[PDB]
Amino acid sequence: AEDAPVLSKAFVDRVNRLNRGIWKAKYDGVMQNITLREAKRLNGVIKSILPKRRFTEEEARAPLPSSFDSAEAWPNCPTIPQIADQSACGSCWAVAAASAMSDRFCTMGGVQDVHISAGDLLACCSDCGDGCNGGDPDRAWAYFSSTGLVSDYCQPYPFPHCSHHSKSKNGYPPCSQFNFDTPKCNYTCDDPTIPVVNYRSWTSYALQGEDDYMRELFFRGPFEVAFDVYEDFIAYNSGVYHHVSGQYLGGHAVRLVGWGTSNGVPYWKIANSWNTEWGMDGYFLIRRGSSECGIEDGGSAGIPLAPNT
Ligand SMILES: *[C@@H]1O[C@H](CO)[C@@H](O[C@@H]2O[C@H](CO)[C@@H](O[C@@H]3O[C@H](CO)[C@@H](O)[C@H](O)[C@@H]3O)[C@H](O)[C@H]2NC(C)=O)[C@H](O)[C@H]1NC(C)=O
Ligand SMILES: *[C@@H]1O[C@H](CO)[C@@H](O[C@@H]2O[C@H](CO)[C@@H](O)[C@H](O)[C@H]2NC(C)=O)[C@H](O)[C@H]1NC(C)=O
Repeated sequence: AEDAPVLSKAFVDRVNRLNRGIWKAKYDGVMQNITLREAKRLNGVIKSILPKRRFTEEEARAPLPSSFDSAEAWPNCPTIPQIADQSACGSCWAVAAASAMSDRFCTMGGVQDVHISAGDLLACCSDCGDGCNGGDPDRAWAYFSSTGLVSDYCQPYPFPHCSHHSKSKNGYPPCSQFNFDTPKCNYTCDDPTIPVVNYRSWTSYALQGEDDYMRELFFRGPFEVAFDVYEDFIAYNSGVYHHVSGQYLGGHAVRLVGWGTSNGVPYWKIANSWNTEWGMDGYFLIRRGSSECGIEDGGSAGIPLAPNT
C-alpha cells in the first residue's frame, strides 16, 4: 500500500519489550529503509488438493530427536545449506519449492547437486498463480509431478541478487531500484545448445501439525511451508521468533530444514528466500508447537523421480 517505511525506532523498541528478549529485533538492520509496499511484494503466497501424508507404521513409531538439522542428516548434499534469494518478487512460493525439490533429489532422488529452476516454475505454471504477484505451493508441487521442471543450469533464475541496503555487505544492487514481472515461459535452455532435461516427481502430498513436520522432515528432508508475515518479522535478527506487534503483510513461503530448542523454547530452523544478509545468515527461527503465524497449518512436499533406468 503506502510508501511509508515499515520499521520505526519506536516500533522496534515496543516489539523488543513485548518479546521478553526471546528474540532480537533490530531497527537499523538490513531492512530499516524498506517500504511498506516493497514488503508485501515479498509475500508471494496467494490461495487441500494434495493428499495428506500417511506415515507407515515404521515411520510413525520412530523416536525423533530433540534437535535435528537436515544439513547434518545428509552431509553429502550441498543444496541444503545454500540460501536462496527471490530478489524483488513474490517468488517465495516458487523459490521455496525448487529449493526443497533440489534438496530432495538428493535425500530421495539419487542426484546430488541439482538446482531446480524456480524461474521455469514461476513462468510456466499458470494455475499456480500470477507468477511474481502471488502463488500457491500445493500446485507448485503438483506441476512437479504433473509437468516436471528443468535445472537451474538449463534455465537460470532471471533476477539478480538484490540488497535492501544502500551499501551491501556483499555488494549486491539495491532492491528499491527493481520491479520485476513474471518472466517469459521458455521451452529450451536459455542457452539453446544446452540440452533440456526434465525432472518430475512421481507423487506430491500435504502436511499438517507439529508432528507431521518433524516426522516428514526427518525421513525425506526439507519441504515447503508458509506463514503470516507481520511487520515485526521484518526486523528479525536472531533468537526464536514469535509474533508480538505489527500489521499483516501476507502469507510468505519458506523452506523447513530443522528443529531444536533454545532455553526451553522449541523452534523450527527455516531457510529464507532473502539473501544471506537477512536474519541468521538467511536463516531464522520461529516457534515450534504454537503454530506461530499458522506455520504448521499447511506443508507441501513430493518424491523426485530418479532419471533413466
Ligand atoms: C526466457 O527467456 C527469455 C530470454 O531473453 C528471458 O527474458 C529476458 O529476461 C532477461 C533477464 O531477466 C531480461 O533482461 C533485462 O533486459 C532489459 C532490457 O529490455 C534490461 O532493462 C534489464 O537490465 C535486463 O538485462 C529481458 O528483458 C527478458 N527478455 C524478454 C524478451 O522477455 C526470460 O527471463 C526467460 N524466462 C525464464 C523463465 O527463464
Ligand atoms: C538507510 O538510509 C540511511 C539514510 O537515509 C543511510 O545512512 C547513510 O548512509 C550513507 C551511505 O549510504 C552514509 O554516507 C551516511 O553516513 C548515512 N546518513 C544518514 C543520514 O543516516 C543508510 O545507508 C540506509 N540504511 C541501510 C541499512 O541501508
